Order: sequence, then structure tokens, then C-alpha cells
Amino acid sequence: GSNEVTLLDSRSVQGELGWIASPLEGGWEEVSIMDEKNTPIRTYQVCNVMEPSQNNWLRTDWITREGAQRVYIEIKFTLRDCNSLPGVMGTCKETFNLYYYESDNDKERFIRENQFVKIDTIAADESFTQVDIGDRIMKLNTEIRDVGPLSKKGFYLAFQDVGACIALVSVRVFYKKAPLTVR
Repeated sequence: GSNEVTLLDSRSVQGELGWIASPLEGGWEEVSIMDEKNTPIRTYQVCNVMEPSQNNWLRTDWITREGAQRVYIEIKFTLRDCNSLPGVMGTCKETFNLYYYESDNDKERFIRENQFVKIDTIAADESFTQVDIGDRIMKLNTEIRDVGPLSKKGFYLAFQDVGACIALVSVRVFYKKAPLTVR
């Protein structure tokens, strides 16, 4: 810990996180690809633009909130630019939906509480970096988001894909101190 340390990374863990979500089949899939490192890492890719309406429900575990009203999280994903696709079809979504899940340690499971809530829309660009890789991910997309509704607790990421081609590159969480010491 020279300066700051990360909460948890999908690559840092490598092993399963406790996934328990996915469509019937063809949608989200677990495939290992080559990363900047020699050793391969477990990733996920979901590409299906043959019918807009699919509501791919994906859950992410291994997360925790901090004191700060909110926390810092960085998700890395790669999607196939339809603009680069010569005659893709014209039925591909160029947007994503991010949701969260919060709850108490042990009180009750109210429909209101359980009722998830979207965070914001994430899409390629914004912070796209060009890396010389031979795996596939030619256009990496990085999105910075935060979450910290329920002060009591509750930390869970949720992904939703609808007729869109996007893959997960990596994910990391980190805490930041917005309120600095001011006397």
C-alpha cells in the first residue's frame, strides 16, 4: 500500500465470485481470453442482436460500500462497434443499463427494498483506450461510477443487456474521500 489499495478486482481474484445469473443460453457466456498478461483470465461475452427485447439479468457479488456517501467503481467492458460493422443489421443497441442492490444485515425483505434501481446508462467511448492486444478486445471502454444509497449497507452490482454486443473486460472497486479536511 504505497498510496491507495483497491477494494477488489475480478482479475485480482480470478476465481469465481459467486455468479448465479444468466439467460437460457447463447446470451451471456463464460469464456477465457488472453489479457495484457501471459496468464489467461476468466471473462464474459454476450452478443445477440437478432431480436430486441432480451433482458439479460446478471448479478455481481464481492462488493462492499464505504463510509463516504458513495464509492468509486471502475468497470471495463468491450463491445463491437456497430459503426465499424459493415451492414450489421440496424437493430443493435448502443447503450447499457447499470443497476444496484442494497439491503440490511437482517431486518426484512420488503418489495420496496428489494426493488432494484438503475444507476445510469453506460456506453462505449468516453474513456476508450487503445491497446495492442492479440486476444480480440481492440477497443476497451472504461466507465467510472459510484454508489452508496442505503447508509446501513447493501452492495451489489447488476448488469442488463438488450440486443447488444458487449463483453466484460474487468471490474474494480475503490473508495474515495470526497469530504476533505477543512478547518
